[PDB]
Amino acid sequence: SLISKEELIKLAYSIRPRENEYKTILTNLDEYNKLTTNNNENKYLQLKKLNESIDVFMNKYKTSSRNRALSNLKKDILKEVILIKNSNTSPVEKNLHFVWIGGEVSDIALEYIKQWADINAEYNIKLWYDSEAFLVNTLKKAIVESSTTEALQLLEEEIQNPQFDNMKFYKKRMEFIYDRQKRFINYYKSQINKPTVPTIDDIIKSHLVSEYNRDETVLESYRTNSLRKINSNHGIDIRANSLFTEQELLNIYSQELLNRGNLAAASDIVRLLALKNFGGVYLDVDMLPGIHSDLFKTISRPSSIGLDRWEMIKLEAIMKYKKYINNYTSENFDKLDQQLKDNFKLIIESKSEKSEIFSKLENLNVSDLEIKIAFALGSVINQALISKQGSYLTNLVIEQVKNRYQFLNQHLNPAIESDNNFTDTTKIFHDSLFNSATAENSMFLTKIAPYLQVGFMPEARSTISLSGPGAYASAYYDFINLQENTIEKTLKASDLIEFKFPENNLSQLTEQEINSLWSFDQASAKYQFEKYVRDYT
Ligand SMILES: O=c1ccn([C@@H]2O[C@H](COP(=O)(O)OP(=O)(O)O[C@H]3O[C@H](CO)[C@@H](O)[C@H](O)[C@H]3O)[C@@H](O)[C@H]2O)c(=O)[nH]1
Ligand SMILES: [Mn+2]
Repeated sequence: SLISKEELIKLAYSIRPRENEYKTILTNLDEYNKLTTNNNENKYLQLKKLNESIDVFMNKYKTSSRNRALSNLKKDILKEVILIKNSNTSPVEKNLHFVWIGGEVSDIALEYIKQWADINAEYNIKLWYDSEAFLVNTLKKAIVESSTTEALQLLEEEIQNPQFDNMKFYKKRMEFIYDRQKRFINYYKSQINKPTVPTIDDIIKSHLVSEYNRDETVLESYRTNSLRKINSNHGIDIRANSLFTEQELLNIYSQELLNRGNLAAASDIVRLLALKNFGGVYLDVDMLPGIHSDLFKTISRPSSIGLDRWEMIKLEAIMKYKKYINNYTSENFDKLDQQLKDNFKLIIESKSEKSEIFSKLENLNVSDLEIKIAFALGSVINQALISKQGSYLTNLVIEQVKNRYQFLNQHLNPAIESDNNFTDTTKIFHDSLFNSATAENSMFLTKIAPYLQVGFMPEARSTISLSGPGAYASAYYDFINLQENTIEKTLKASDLIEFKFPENNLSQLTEQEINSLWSFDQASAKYQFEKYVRDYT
């Protein structure tokens, strides 16, 4: 709790008379202490009011002696926020949310999911999907593959000189990709409002048949067998469950699903809506349950193996002997000297039930204010989440997302509208975007400039700052500091220990997690490039 009005009166004592702004603080603080309620959101907002009233005074009477004491109070308030969110704690809705959008859900994913299912039978599995978009991944593959061979022919006579920037290939292919997306988006807009009310898949199908020389019956078979498959595996349609409660959110989701073909970004939107509406736990399909914390204590990590690769080896080991996921890599565990391998073999083979190899989630006690998130490399990462339905913070995150898109699209829309090619569209976008740059937004603006390239070029990672981690991180900042609409600052892993997804509940560092599906690094760029050229032989 906070100090009493009376107490504040002693500590901030000044020979001078009470400023009206001080009197207001005094009143907000007293009002807060006497706040007779158990509603967390209510208590938080009153904290917020109090904190704002303090900032006003302080930012007006910069010379006031009261400021020492009032700064102490702003410190106390930060702590109070944590006190509030760490009370009225109860277990999350027992749902496991997964998202697979845009094609057939893979058997591998189904295997990862199965491990969650086994350990946590008391939880409800929801495998979210879009019933109208099973053909999106095909479209993306057809577009990217065509553009690849276009760019290769174009550069056929330069690609193998040593000094050949693989990047010249990527800039050029992106011109072709962008054109092909405008081509598809345009056809789409010519169809979507017909009286025949066609679906996304209907439009994609037509397009592919006529413009990529694909067979319709095969497309249809793939479609129905993707829908068949997902329904048989916990599948639930986002279109049939009022996840999108307003056009704005459907629009954002759609620009990712259709215009960019960024399935991960579309997934970023869905998971927030699903937690908002149903509460529970979100998990990317490449996460696995946490390993029992004490299972492996007896075996000591060699000094030559780093922390992360040790966690990896543990996982490869459990899989070597239990084979819960065929045929899980063992590339790291086979490098172990013998004596070590046998220490793993002994321990793992002794355990009898999957029950006692991985930890059960059990009750995850959270407050209606918070959302918990996993960490990675010093930043939050949204591959794993916990939130009660309708939580304050989850709303903050959703709001951050809408605010970011709004800014993005205000500058992006006209640029696209121009039908310019990629390069010129980018300049129109950038000139606009950067003309509105301030110290406060400059970083954000820098991080979204290469938006159009996300998914097709190396190190285009705008997603982070629209719908991914960045949005969460600023939402935390908002929450923790009783701020609103924060764009400049992001809380990092060292800031968020109170909001961490419990370390013993999650195995990040899975074999599937080792590679991304909306992005790729410069070294796999130099790699995919070669694969491309090698093949083009
Ligand atoms: O064809 C696809 C590809 C991706 N996804 C979704 O995207 C998620 C994550 O994709 P992943 O291959 O694991 O990419 P990452 O590089 O690991 O993605 C990171 O960055 C993304 C963008 O912010 C976030 O959505 C992820 O949670 C975060 O782990 C998946 O679990 C799916 O739900 C699909 O639904 N269909
Ligand atoms: Mn992943």
